[PDB]
Amino acid sequence: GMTEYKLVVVGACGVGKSALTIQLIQNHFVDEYDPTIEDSYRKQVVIDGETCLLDILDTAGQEEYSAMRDQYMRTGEGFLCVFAINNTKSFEDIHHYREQIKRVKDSEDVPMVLVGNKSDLPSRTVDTKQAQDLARSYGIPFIETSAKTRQGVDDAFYTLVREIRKHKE
Ligand SMILES: *CCC(=O)N1C[C@H](C)N(c2nc(OC[C@@]34CCCN3C[C@H](F)C4)nc3c(F)c(-c4ccc(F)c5sc(N)c(C#N)c45)c(C(F)(F)F)cc23)C[C@H]1C
Ligand SMILES: Nc1nc2c(ncn2[C@@H]2O[C@H](COP(=O)(O)OP(=O)(O)NP(=O)(O)O)[C@@H](O)[C@H]2O)c(=O)[nH]1
Ligand SMILES: [Mg+2]
Repeated sequence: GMTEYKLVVVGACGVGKSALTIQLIQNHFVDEYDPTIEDSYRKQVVIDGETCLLDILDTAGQEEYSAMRDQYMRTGEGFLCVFAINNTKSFEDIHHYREQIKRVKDSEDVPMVLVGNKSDLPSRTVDTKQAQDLARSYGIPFIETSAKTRQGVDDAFYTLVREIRKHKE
């Protein structure tokens, strides 16, 4: 029946992986409180007229390169690669996350979206243009989000579903 899309949210500590997921799942953002675990969350959404189910893994915990961890990530059909626009190191780590995705999926062509989060903040250190140019050289979409104001959140996840759909055809 209803198509399920397995999405994986990856990126450095503190960029807003959990805050983005919770906005989508529970429509809220509390400045003071944040998830502390890795977990996956299911939500039925309508995207371009298609009722579907998103199964979203919000990654956390420890970096680890075991066969078990690799195989878990390999079930992801699409990946949000998140950095924070006020955190240059988190932007510099994006190439590494992409490379691990391509390694476990064993493919040059994995549905992926680059997400620049915390667009509400004024202390910007990553120009929008530099992130656009990076996404263009990878050949993937780039979306600026604010998990605090919810700006661009649906766009990020829905765009990733659209990349998965193109891949399955
Ligand atoms: C904030 C929570 C936290 O402490 N985490 C640990 C680290 C930050 N996580 C994480 N880190 C990296 O790289 C970190 C770093 C710095 C030390 C050396 N190392 C390499 C670069 F220098 C950057 N990489 C992560 C991942 F690659 C992945 C991951 C993503 C996709 C994928 F297919 C696979 S397969 C596989 N095994 C791993 C791993 N590990 C990945 C992940 C993720 F959680 F699995 F997605 C985390 C990485 C983030 C969090 C957990
Ligand atoms: N202003 C602002 N703050 C944000 C935004 N998204 C997340 N934050 C803040 O940034 C911090 C980290 O958020 P969180 O969602 O825990 O990030 P994470 O990537 O899941 N961290 P971890 O990797 O440790 O699980 C929190 O204080 C959160 O309130 C955003 O769009 N705007
Ligand atoms: Mg988190």
